[PDB]
Amino acid sequence: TSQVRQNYHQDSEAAINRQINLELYASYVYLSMSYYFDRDDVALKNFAKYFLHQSHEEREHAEKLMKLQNQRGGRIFLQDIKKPDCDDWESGLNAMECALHLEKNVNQSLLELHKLATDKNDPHLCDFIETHYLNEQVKAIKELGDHVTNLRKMGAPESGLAEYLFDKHTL
Amino acid sequence: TSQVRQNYHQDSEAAINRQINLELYASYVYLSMSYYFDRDDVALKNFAKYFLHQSHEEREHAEKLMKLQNQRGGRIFLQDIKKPDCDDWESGLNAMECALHLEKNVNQSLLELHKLATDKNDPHLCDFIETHYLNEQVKAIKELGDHVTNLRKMGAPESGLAEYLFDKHTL
Amino acid sequence: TSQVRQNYHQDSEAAINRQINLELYASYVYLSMSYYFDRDDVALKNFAKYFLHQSHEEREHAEKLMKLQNQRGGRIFLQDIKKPDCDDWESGLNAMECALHLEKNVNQSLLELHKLATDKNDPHLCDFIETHYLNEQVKAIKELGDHVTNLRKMGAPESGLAEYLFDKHTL
Amino acid sequence: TSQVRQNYHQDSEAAINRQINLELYASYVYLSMSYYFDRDDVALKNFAKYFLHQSHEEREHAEKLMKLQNQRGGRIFLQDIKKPDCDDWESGLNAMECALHLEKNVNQSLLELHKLATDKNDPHLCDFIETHYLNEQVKAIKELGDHVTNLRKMGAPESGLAEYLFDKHTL
Amino acid sequence: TSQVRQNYHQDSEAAINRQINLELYASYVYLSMSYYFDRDDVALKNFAKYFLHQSHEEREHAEKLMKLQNQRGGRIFLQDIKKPDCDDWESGLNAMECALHLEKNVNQSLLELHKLATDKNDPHLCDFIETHYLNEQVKAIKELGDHVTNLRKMGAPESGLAEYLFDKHTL
Amino acid sequence: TSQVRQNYHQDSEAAINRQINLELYASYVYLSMSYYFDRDDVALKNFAKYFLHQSHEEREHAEKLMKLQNQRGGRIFLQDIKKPDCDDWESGLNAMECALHLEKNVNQSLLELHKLATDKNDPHLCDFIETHYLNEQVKAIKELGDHVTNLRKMGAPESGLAEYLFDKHTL
Ligand SMILES: [Fe+2]
Ligand SMILES: [Fe+2]
Repeated sequence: TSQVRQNYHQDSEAAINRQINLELYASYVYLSMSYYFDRDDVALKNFAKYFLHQSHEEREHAEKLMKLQNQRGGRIFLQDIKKPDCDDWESGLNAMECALHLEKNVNQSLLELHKLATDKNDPHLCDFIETHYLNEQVKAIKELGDHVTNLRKMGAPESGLAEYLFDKHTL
Repeated sequence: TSQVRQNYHQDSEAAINRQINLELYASYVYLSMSYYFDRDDVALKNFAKYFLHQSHEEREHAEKLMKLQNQRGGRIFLQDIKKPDCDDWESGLNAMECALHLEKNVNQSLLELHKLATDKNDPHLCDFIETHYLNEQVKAIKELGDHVTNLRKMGAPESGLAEYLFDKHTL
Repeated sequence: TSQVRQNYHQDSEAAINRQINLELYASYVYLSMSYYFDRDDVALKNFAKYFLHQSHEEREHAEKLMKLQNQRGGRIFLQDIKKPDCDDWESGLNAMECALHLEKNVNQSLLELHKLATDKNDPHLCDFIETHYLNEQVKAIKELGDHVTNLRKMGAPESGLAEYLFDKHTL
Repeated sequence: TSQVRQNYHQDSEAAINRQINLELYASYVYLSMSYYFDRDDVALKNFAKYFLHQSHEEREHAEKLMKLQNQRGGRIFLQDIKKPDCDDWESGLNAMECALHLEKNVNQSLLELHKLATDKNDPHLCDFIETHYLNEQVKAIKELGDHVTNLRKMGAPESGLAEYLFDKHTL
Repeated sequence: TSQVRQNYHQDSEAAINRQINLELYASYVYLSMSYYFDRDDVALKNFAKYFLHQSHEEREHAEKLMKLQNQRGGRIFLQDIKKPDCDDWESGLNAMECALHLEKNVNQSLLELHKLATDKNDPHLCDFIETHYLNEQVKAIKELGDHVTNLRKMGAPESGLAEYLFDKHTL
Repeated sequence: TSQVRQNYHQDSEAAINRQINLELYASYVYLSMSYYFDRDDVALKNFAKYFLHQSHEEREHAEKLMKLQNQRGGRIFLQDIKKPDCDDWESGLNAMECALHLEKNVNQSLLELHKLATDKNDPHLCDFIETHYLNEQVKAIKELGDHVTNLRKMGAPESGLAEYLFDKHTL
C-alpha cells in the first residue's frame, strides 16, 4: 504494498483482525440477554433496555477498529460469529454475574494487544489503545460490581420483591 | 332491498349483530370491576382508574361495529345485556386473571367472524377485521400476562405490601 | 357493618339501586334512537349527533349515583339492562315525542326518591337530590316541548322540507 | 424479461391495463356533468364544483395504477377513451342517480380483479387492492345514497325551491 | 404451555426462527461491502455511506421479528452467523448487481412464509407479513434496478469518470 | 335561442368544438411520454417530471375553452379521444423532437381559428385568441428548439453520459 503504509507489522495486522471478531461476538451475547427479559413469564422492562444499550455500544467499538485497519494500510478479513453459550439466563443476578465475567475477558485481551504493540515500537498504536479502550473497561467493571453487590444485599435471587424494586429504582 | 347494498350476505349480517352484543357485555363487566375497588374496605385507586379506562374503550368498539352495519346496507337489532357473573372480586390478582380469561374469549369469537368472511368471498369485511380488531387483542393479552406474572412474583395475594407497591409503581 | 356508615337506612339503599338501573336503561334507548337516523334512507346527521350527546349524559348520571352509594356505606347490586321497546322510530317528530315521554317518567321516579328521603330524616340525601337532579329535569322537559311545538307548526310530519330545514337551522 | 420481475402473471398484467382505461373513462364522464351545470339556463354553481372535484380524483386513481404497473415489471398499453353516453343530464336528481349507477360498476370490476389476484397466489397485489381501492368505494356509494334520499324527500325534481335550497345548504 | 398462546402452530414458530437468521446474515454482508469502499485504493465515500445505511436497516428488521416471536408465545433460538462469500467486491457496478441478487432471495423466502401462514389459518401472521415486509421489498428491488441501468449506460465499469460522476450526482 | 347570445356565428361554434378535442388529445400524448421515462430500463426522473407538467397544462387550456363556449351562448359536444401514435419513444432527443412537431401543429390550427374570427366580424373572439393563446405557443416552440440544439451538440443519442448530464443540470 500500500502507498500509505509505514511502520506497521504483520503481527499487529493479525491481532487487530482477532479483536474485531471478539467485539462482534460480545454484541451478539448482549442481544440474546436483552430479549430474554422481554418474555411474558419474566417481564422486567428496564433490564431489557439496559442490555439493549450495551449491545448497541459493542458494535461501535468494532466499527472503530475497522476504520483504524483501513487508516494504517492493512486489509480486513472476517470470520464466522458463533452463537452464545446460554439460551436461558435464569435470573437477574445471574445475568449480571455473566456480564462481569465477559467484560474481564475483553480487558485481558486488550492488555496483550498493548504488550505486542510495545514489543514492536509502534507508538501510534499504543496511543490508540490507551486513549480509546482502557479507561472505558475499568469503568464498566466497577459499575457491574456495584450492581451485583446491591442485588446480593437486598436478598436476591430468592425474593421477587428485591428484583422488582431494583428494576424500578436503579434502572 | 337497500339501494347501497352489494355483495353482502345474510349470515354476515347476523354475525355482526352478535358481536355488537358481546362488546356491550364486556363493557358492563369492566364497569362492575371498577367500582369494586372504590369501596372503603378495599381502597385502591389506580386499579379503579385502570378498569374504568377499559370500560370506556369497549363501548367505542361497539359503536364502530354499528357504523359498519349501516355502511354496508344491513339493519341493527339489539338484545338484552345480561348482568356480570361475579359481584365481589376478592383480590387484585383475581381480577387480572378474570380479565385475561375474558379477552381470550373475545379473540376466539373474532377468529370465527374472519373464517366466515373468508368462506363467503367478502374482502372488504376481511380487511376491516384484520385492520381494526386483531392486533389490538394480542397486545391486550400480552399486557395482562405481564401484570399477572409480576403480581405472582412479588408475593400476592397473601401480602398487602405487594399490592400496595404495585398500585403505586406500575399503575 | 361498615366503619363509615351513619344514619343510612336499608330502604334508601334499595331505592338507589333501582335508580341506577333506570339511568342505564335510558342511556341504551338514546343510543338506539341515534343510529336509526344514520341509515341511508333516513339520513339526518344533526338528529343523530343530538341523540348521541344525550346518550353520553345519562351514563354520567348513573356513575355519580354509584359514587354516592360507596360514600355512604352501602353495597351496589346490578341487574339486567332490558332492550328498548321500539326498533324503528318512524319520523323526527315521533322521536321527540317519545323522548319527552321518557324524561317525564324519570322525573316522577326522582320525586318519590325525595319523599322517601324526607320520611326517614336524611338531610344529606335530600340535599344531594335537590342539588344535582331536580333542576336539570325541568330544563330538559322545557327544551323538548319547544322542539315539538316548532316542528308541529312548520308542518311536519307530512312535509320533508320542514324536517330538512329544522335539521339545518336549529340543530 | 425484465430484471425486476418476480411472481407476476400475464393475466394480471392484462387486467391492470383494462382498469386503467376504465378510470380514465369515468373521469371524462364527470367532466361532462360538471360543465352541464354551468349553462345560463341551468345555473347551479355548487353542483358544478362538486362534479369537477370528482373528475380530478379519478385521474389520480389512474396514475397510481400506472405506477404499480411499472413497479412490478409489466408494460403499459393505452386504448381509445370513448365519449359519454349522455349529452344533457336533465336535472340535479338525475345526475346523482347516474353517478351512483357508475360507482357501483367500478366496484364490481375491482372485486373481480381481487378474485383473479387470489387465484394466482399474488399477495402483494391483493394487499394493494385492499388498502387503496376498496374502502373508498363503499364510502362514495354511501354518500351518493344519502344525497339521493334527501333530494327525493324535499320534493325534487318538480320543485325548483328544493334544488336551490339543497345547492345552498348541503353543497 | 405459555399463558398467552392461542392459535399458533409449531411450524410457524420454526419458520420465524429461520427468517431471523437470514436477516442477521444480510446485515453482515452489507457491513462487509461498506468498508471495502473505504480503502485508499478504491476511495468512494458515498458508496460507503449508502451501504452502511442498508446494514443498519437489516438489523431493525431482525429485532422486529424477535418482538413478534415473544408476543405470540413462542421461544427464540439463535444459530451461528456465517461469513460473507466475497472478500473483494471488484467495482461499483459489481456490488450493485450482488445487492440486487441478495434482495431477490430474501423476497422469495418471505413469499413461502406467507403461503405457510395461509395453509394454517393464521390471519394475524398473514396481516403482519403483508403490512410490514412486502411493499418494502418491491421498492428496494426497483431502486437497485434503476441504479444498475444508469451505471451501465454511463459506460462503467471500464471508465473511472463514470463512477466518479455517479458518486457525486446521485448518491 | 339562448337569452345571452349576441353576434355569435354557427361556424365559430363548430370550430371551438374542434379545438377542445385537439387540446385533450395533446394532454393524453404527454401523459404517455411521461410514464415511458419511468421504466426501470430507461430510468430518467427529470424527463418524467417535465412531461407530467406539460400534461397538466394542456387540460387547463381545454377547460378554459369550454368556459368561453358557455359564456357566449353555444353548446358543447364531445367526441372520442384517440390513442397516441407511438408506444415506445426510443430516446430523449427523439421525444423532444416529437414534442416540437406537436406544438407546431397546434399553432397552425389556432392561426386558422383567428382568420375565421376575422372573416366574421367578431372582435371579442379575436381578442380572446390573441390574449390567451398566441404568445404562449411561440415561447414553447423557442424552448423546445433550445433543448434539441443542446442535446445534439453534447453528443446524443449515441452517448449515455450526455443524457445523464442533461437530466442533472438543465432539468
Ligand atoms: Fe418504594
Ligand atoms: Fe458535472
